[PDB]
Amino acid sequence: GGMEVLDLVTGPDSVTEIEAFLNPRMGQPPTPESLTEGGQYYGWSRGINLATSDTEDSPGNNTLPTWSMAKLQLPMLNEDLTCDTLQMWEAVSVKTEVVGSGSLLDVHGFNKPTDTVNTKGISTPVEGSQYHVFAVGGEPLDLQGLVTDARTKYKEEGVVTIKTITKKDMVNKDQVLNPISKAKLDKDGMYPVEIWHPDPAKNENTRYFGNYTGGTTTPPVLQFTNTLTTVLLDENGVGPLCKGEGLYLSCVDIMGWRVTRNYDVHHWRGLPRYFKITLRKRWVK
Amino acid sequence: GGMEVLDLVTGPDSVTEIEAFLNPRMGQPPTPESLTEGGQYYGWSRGINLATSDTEDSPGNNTLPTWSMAKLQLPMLNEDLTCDTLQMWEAVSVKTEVVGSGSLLDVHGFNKPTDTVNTKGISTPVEGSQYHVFAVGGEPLDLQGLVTDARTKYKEEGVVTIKTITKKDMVNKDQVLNPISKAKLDKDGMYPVEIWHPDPAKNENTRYFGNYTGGTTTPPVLQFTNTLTTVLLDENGVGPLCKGEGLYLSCVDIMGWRVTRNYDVHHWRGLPRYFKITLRKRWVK
Amino acid sequence: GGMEVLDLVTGPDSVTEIEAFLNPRMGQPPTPESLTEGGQYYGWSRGINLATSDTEDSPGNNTLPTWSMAKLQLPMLNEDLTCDTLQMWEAVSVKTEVVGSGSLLDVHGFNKPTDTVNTKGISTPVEGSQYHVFAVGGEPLDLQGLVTDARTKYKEEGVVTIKTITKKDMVNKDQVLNPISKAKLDKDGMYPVEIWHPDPAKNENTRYFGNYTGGTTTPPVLQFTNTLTTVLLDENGVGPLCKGEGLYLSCVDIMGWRVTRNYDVHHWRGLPRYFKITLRKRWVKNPYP
Amino acid sequence: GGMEVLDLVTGPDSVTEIEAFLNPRMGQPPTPESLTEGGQYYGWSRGINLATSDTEDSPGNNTLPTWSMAKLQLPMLNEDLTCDTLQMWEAVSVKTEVVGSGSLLDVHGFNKPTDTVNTKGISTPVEGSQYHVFAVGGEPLDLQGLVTDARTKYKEEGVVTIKTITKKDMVNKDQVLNPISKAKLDKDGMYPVEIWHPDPAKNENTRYFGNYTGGTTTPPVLQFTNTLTTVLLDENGVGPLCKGEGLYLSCVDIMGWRVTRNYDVHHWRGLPRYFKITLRKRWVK
Amino acid sequence: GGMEVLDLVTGPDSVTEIEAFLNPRMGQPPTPESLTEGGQYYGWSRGINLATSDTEDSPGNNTLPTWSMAKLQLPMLNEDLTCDTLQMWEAVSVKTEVVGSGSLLDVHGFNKPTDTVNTKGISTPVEGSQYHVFAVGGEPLDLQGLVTDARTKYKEEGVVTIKTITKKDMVNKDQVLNPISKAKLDKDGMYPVEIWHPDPAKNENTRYFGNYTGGTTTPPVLQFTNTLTTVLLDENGVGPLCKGEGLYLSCVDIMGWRVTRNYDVHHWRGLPRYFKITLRKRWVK
Ligand SMILES: CC(=O)N[C@@H]1[C@@H](O[C@@H]2O[C@H](CO)[C@H](O)[C@H](O[C@]3(C(=O)O)C[C@H](O)[C@@H](NC(C)=O)[C@H]([C@H](O)[C@H](O)CO)O3)[C@H]2O)[C@H](O)[C@@H](CO[C@]2(C(=O)O)C[C@H](O)[C@@H](NC(C)=O)[C@H]([C@H](O)[C@H](O)CO)O2)O[C@H]1O
Ligand SMILES: CC(=O)N[C@@H]1[C@@H](O[C@@H]2O[C@H](CO)[C@H](O)[C@H](O[C@]3(C(=O)O)C[C@H](O)[C@@H](NC(C)=O)[C@H]([C@H](O)[C@H](O)CO)O3)[C@H]2O)[C@H](O)[C@@H](CO[C@]2(C(=O)O)C[C@H](O)[C@@H](NC(C)=O)[C@H]([C@H](O)[C@H](O)CO)O2)O[C@H]1O
Ligand SMILES: CC(=O)N[C@@H]1[C@@H](O[C@@H]2O[C@H](CO)[C@H](O)[C@H](O[C@]3(C(=O)O)C[C@H](O)[C@@H](NC(C)=O)[C@H]([C@H](O)[C@H](O)CO)O3)[C@H]2O)[C@H](O)[C@@H](CO[C@]2(C(=O)O)C[C@H](O)[C@@H](NC(C)=O)[C@H]([C@H](O)[C@H](O)CO)O2)O[C@H]1O
Ligand SMILES: CC(=O)N[C@@H]1[C@@H](O[C@@H]2O[C@H](CO)[C@H](O)[C@H](O[C@]3(C(=O)O)C[C@H](O)[C@@H](NC(C)=O)[C@H]([C@H](O)[C@H](O)CO)O3)[C@H]2O)[C@H](O)[C@@H](CO[C@]2(C(=O)O)C[C@H](O)[C@@H](NC(C)=O)[C@H]([C@H](O)[C@H](O)CO)O2)O[C@H]1O
Ligand SMILES: CC(=O)N[C@@H]1[C@@H](O[C@@H]2O[C@H](CO)[C@H](O)[C@H](O[C@]3(C(=O)O)C[C@H](O)[C@@H](NC(C)=O)[C@H]([C@H](O)[C@H](O)CO)O3)[C@H]2O)[C@H](O)[C@@H](CO[C@]2(C(=O)O)C[C@H](O)[C@@H](NC(C)=O)[C@H]([C@H](O)[C@H](O)CO)O2)O[C@H]1O
Repeated sequence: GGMEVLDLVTGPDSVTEIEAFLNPRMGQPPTPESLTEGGQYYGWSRGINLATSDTEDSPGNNTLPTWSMAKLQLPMLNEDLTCDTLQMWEAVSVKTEVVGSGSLLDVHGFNKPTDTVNTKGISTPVEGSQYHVFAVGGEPLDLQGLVTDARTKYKEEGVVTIKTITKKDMVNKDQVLNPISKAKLDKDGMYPVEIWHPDPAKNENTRYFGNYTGGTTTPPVLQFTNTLTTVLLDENGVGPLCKGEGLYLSCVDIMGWRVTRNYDVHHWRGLPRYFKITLRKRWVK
Repeated sequence: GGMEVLDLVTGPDSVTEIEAFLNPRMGQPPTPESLTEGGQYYGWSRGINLATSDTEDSPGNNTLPTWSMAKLQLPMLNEDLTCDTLQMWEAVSVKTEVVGSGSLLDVHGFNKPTDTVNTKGISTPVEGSQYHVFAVGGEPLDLQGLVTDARTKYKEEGVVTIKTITKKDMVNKDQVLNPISKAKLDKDGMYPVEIWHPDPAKNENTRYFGNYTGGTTTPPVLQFTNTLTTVLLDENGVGPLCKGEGLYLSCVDIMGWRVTRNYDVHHWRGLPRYFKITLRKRWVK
Repeated sequence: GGMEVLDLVTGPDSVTEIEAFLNPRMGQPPTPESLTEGGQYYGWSRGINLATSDTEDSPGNNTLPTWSMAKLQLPMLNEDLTCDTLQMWEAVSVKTEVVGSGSLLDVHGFNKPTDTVNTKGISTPVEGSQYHVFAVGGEPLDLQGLVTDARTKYKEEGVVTIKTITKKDMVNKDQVLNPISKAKLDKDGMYPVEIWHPDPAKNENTRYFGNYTGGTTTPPVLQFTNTLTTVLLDENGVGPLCKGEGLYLSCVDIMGWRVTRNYDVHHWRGLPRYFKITLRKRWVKNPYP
Repeated sequence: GGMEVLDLVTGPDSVTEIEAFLNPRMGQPPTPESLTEGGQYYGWSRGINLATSDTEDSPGNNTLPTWSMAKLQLPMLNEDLTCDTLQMWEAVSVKTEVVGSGSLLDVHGFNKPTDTVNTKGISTPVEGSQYHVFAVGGEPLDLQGLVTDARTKYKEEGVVTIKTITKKDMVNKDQVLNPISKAKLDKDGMYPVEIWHPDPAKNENTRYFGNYTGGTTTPPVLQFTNTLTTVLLDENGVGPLCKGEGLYLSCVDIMGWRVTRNYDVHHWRGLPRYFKITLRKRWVK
Repeated sequence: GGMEVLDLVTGPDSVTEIEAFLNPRMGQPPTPESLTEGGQYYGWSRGINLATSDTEDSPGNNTLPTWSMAKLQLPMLNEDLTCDTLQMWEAVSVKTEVVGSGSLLDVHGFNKPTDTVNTKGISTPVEGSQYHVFAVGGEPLDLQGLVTDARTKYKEEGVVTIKTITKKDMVNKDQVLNPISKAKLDKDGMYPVEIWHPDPAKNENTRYFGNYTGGTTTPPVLQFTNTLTTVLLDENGVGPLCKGEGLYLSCVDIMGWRVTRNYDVHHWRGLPRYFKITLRKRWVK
């Protein structure tokens, strides 16, 4: 009925918790699992390939980090759907954490060494551009497309890009804000983060939080604790409401790149994110 | 009547919301739209040209980032204007956000490579000087001119500079604070940000927020969330009042520069800003 | 099993304070103590050894920093565990501090010099990647394994790795989150920090706080004061409970590396951490099986 | 007579506002105004000159940034001065802002270029050591002298140094805290900031706020908004009192240095600071 | 007697304020005062001398920064010493400030120049590792020894080191936390800061605040204002109590190093710290 938020439902089972972890989608898929057939790159992207000229930029799909997303089912609520007043799940808060930064302390590998003159020192740790965004909502995250170069030739299959949505080539307006270029995060590991951003004009039922730090050798920084709670309630004390009984989790956590000893080839590094959402039942008209 | 702030108007349609996005004005105009005739630079400036001597500094108009601005209409109020007490629109708060920082993760292009020796590594991402300013008011943003060099030879057409206002050449005082060098942000993409700054001596009906980070290769930093509200009310609980039912939005969001493989040519990069303003009617004398 | 938390116990000895310091476990064990037989590296790791190829990475055990931990005995409370209502120790807060950052001001040693042309300047101070984590709980810290490379050939004896737990080689999923790879921090100086991380899915009775800063030459940063208290109480005002009356302290505090004059060999530097835990007795409905 | 603070005066004209802007004093005076005779350096210092030996360091006065200051008249108060209870002006708060950071976005000049191999790239922007201090009080800001080198041969004319005050050469104690080396900020553009610092042992009637960031190429950082109020009231709710009915404003705002294409000559850059002070009348014994 | 904290004493002279400044102890003593015989280094350390081998590290005493400290007398209290309830001085808060950062703006000296090829640019300002610690208490600051190298050969006279206390050579445990290595800061300019740290296991009657930033060329950062009060009261509202009517002040403020033109010789630079402590009388059992 009319989306008028009423009281908080009380009684047995009116509150619940949902846990989930989303693994990064940096480029290399989970399979093959073989550590000699490509599996060794899981959690990373494959070697970043550069444009050959100002008009020929064709990045490989497996070199492009994409959004991670999961749709989780919540326990049922309404029997009589035609009642004037119904119940709905409401996301109150979430404890989220990026796991694994300690693994970046491995500086004993075969990356580009710190002393390139003599090929000594330590294996250079992951550094560079970082990007962390997470969202919790009752609908898929609304995306707004914006790219560095509208001339970039993305593969037509394997990834969802602006052309996939509009059925036409990107225009110059796509390098700034073009209202026509919109989509929804409805698939895991398919929407490149260099193209799709959270849409501030929509997302009425989703709360998203993002931050970016660029550069080429910028030190990665991360905090992690099980004592930090992120409030999802808006200024009116109402959190995201699940209209379809399915909760949406979205995220991307890029730590930077590792660099090889062969022509400075860069590989993106991503880390998994944990979510623990507290939900409660809400009376809605 | 007299400028005395009274009570908040109550009743149907006493509160409203206005949304809008302002695209950056880095130098290259929206047209030509062709990706081979200049449109590929939309969202960026054209290649920055340098002075030829200590007395010959003539920057091209399309290399100078300018302020973005928009004037939005508000629904009408006053039936009888000659009344002792009238209603005025008052800006309470704004949810603003710079969209597209994820696009800076595109490091597969044709920019100056990180490994110049072998022309390998990755396409160097946008880095350098950053500038973010946004304002909301009931009048155009009041500007105060101040430049690096009063001898700079800006074009007389295509841009609004100190000379445009005073009808005379800049004087040495224009390198510090000269009360004579003032203007108002009344046109989009015309007032250069290296010349025009928010005037703290005026702007009684505007709230502006700005920050600057300089340097040549400083890592760009940006946060974005749909949960942050910017309060526009002053110390007395009063926000900007629309004296003429036209809301003014002003902004500039420079992320740094990208560098080409041809003589380190720099191109400024800017991103669009979204605004969602909450307004309420106010009884005024 | 019905962990129902009730009132705070009042009266004589209802509140207590535990103190302890945990020394870093960077690689070189406390012994031999001799300053010419290896003891001179205590507080540091031994020289970090690098992989010989993309498929041959065998780090030495003494080059891998591991978690520090201690289990402290609390005064006994319940002689009989069959009582409907019992008392349990609850951790309220902790004053913790990493000690010794001032020692990093020693730049008169024999590390790689800042003027390499003349072998002059100062002895380069410790810089680079930093990692600081501490935890207090009523059970061992729950760990989730995740590594940079599942092909890394860790020694089988001397350290507890994913293989030690699963009895099988690591799989590609171990480079991301693989639920199967879990363990508990039950031994000091045995679990490598580049492998084991606090498990957010568990640790229901432990509070952990960690931060990481990477890079190769990043300046080390640290604050220390005896005026800062870390609250251990959760959103409901209930801190970690000790069901077995053994309190667990865990930590790792890496300041970065020092670099020698011989082929830029790096040595991890760690510093000791102090803990002062405030505890109180809590009445609880019998949670014992 | 006695400084016993009583009630706040109420009634017509019991509160007032004072606005003022202080231009920077980096070295080059406001005149000559000619852009070919030296006026082109206004807002900057002249080229920094280095010591010729460990015992011969004599900086030119026009290369040393000095404190900016102004004394402003407040409206009159007492008719009868021989009364037991009088009224004094009290500074409650101040809105202050450093104007012009946007001008630092001019990277198209003739400074040392970022690409020295080809003399290309961009004109290196201002970078380095930054110093920001402002004060508001009822008496001149009390100064404590402390220098890098007690052997520095500061000019005897045109500047106020420690020797000017003591009538004797500096001693080694002047490199640390020497209680004898004190002065008052009673003149604009005369007291070098590398010599004179706010005295924490005095200034009972002044509030000062300062910060320093060193380095040679450190990125300049600055925030500016018309929504930030600095409270001037002390722990007992009392702000600075004007006993002589003359308000003192002091400041210095160094953004760093620009470097020329000739032997890396450095020129300090300063920016003007705006002040809007709110004052109220106070009953005093 | 019984260390029970009761009410605050009221009446005439029940509250007092103590002021003092502590000069830095970087290595060079205050004497000789001569600016040619060594006094020119006052406020700095003498040139840092390096180890000659992995087993021969003998730093000169004048190259080691030590703790600054002062014991201040407070006004008398108790007449009848054998009373059940006595009065003790309690430190409530302290306004502390590091003075002189502006002196670091002197870049016109004879330090290693920024353009070493041509011996041009500016005299490199102080940079590098920074250490700031201050304490206020009713007893000497309790110290815990911890060094980088237990093999370091510190001079036996002129400095108080671990061996001074234990009468035996340092052991490997001294590189971590060895409970045996403890001392008290009872002398000014004698305890090296690279050896002695605040002891968290003691100092029940002292409040200490410290921070450290390492690196070789890290920009020095510092804030200073007379508006910041540091609370010395613990969680129970009780501040440090002066048991033997002697207040202790301790500190160290290292800003970094300046580098000479001769073999990159480094000299530590320290700055003085000001203290203004507010104390009140307390009734104690
Ligand atoms: C397996 C293989 O060789 N595939 C070819 C593609 O190359 C691979 O592309 C990947 C990204 O898509 C990675 O860059 C691969 O690099 C790594 C990797 O696997 O991650 C980097 C690792 O560090 C390295 N590991 C080690 C230990 O060294 C591995 C390792 O060497 C190999 O896995 C085993 O040998 O390699 C990289 O090998 C190649 O991209 C594609 C397609 O090539 C095209 C394209 O479509 O992009 C063909 C087009 O016709 C051409 N277009 C034009 C106009 O010329 C483009 C163009 O050159 C390119 O866009 C420029 O960048 O190339 O072919 C596969 O066969
Ligand atoms: C097309 C062309 O060459 N036009 C001339 C102008 O040059 C262009 O100026 C732009 C800014 O106004 C950009 O700098 C252009 O550079 C880019 C660009 O288009 O953005 C940089 C891109 O990275 C590059 N792209 C690629 C893929 O390489 C493109 C690309 O090369 C071209 O678009 C393809 O053709 O180029 C740049 O080309 C030039 O500025 C003007 C005016 O020149 C004058 C002036 O009036 O300023 C003439 C004066 O007589 C002279 N005065 C004196 C005293 O010497 C000044 C002086 O040299 C200058 O002020 C110093 O900077 O130059 O002429 C157009 O014809
Ligand atoms: C005592 C000795 O030489 N042991 C050999 C190992 O060397 C030692 O390894 C340590 C790490 O485990 C440190 O790197 C040692 O370096 C230091 C140190 O003691 O910490 C660095 C100090 O800075 C230095 N001090 C000074 C003042 O200079 C000291 C000092 O030189 C010595 O303490 C006294 O001389 O040295 C370092 O000495 C060495 O790592 C192993 C290697 O053996 C193997 C292996 O890893 O098992 C054998 C394998 O068969 C081989 N595998 C393959 C496929 O080749 C691997 C492979 O090379 C390796 O994985 C590559 O990294 O090496 O041998 C010990 O005998
Ligand atoms: C006109 C002239 O050359 N005068 C000499 C002085 O030089 C000027 O000093 C200024 C600072 O006081 C600036 O550094 C001037 O540099 C600039 C400038 O004007 O700002 C830098 C600009 O970037 C540059 N502009 C351009 C576009 O290039 C301009 C420009 O070149 C000129 O303005 C054009 O004319 O120049 C700089 O020219 C110089 O300072 C004095 C030094 O004299 C003494 C002194 O300190 O009084 C004499 C003493 O006896 C001597 N002591 C000893 C023991 O030798 C000291 C000592 O050498 C000095 O302290 C070492 O640093 O110098 O001489 C004038 O002739
Ligand atoms: C005057 C002189 O040469 N004295 C010798 C001592 O050298 C002095 O040591 C100081 C630190 O204790 C500084 O490093 C001195 O450097 C400066 C300074 O005075 O601060 C640096 C200044 O920048 C510079 N000023 C200028 C304008 O250039 C001044 C200036 O040059 C002079 O002041 C003017 O003459 O110099 C530095 O001069 C030296 O420390 C002592 C003792 O030497 C010993 C020791 O440590 O006891 C002797 C031992 O026998 C030896 N041990 C071994 C095993 O050989 C050690 C060993 O070499 C050392 O441990 C390695 O670091 O040295 O001798 C004086 O003669």
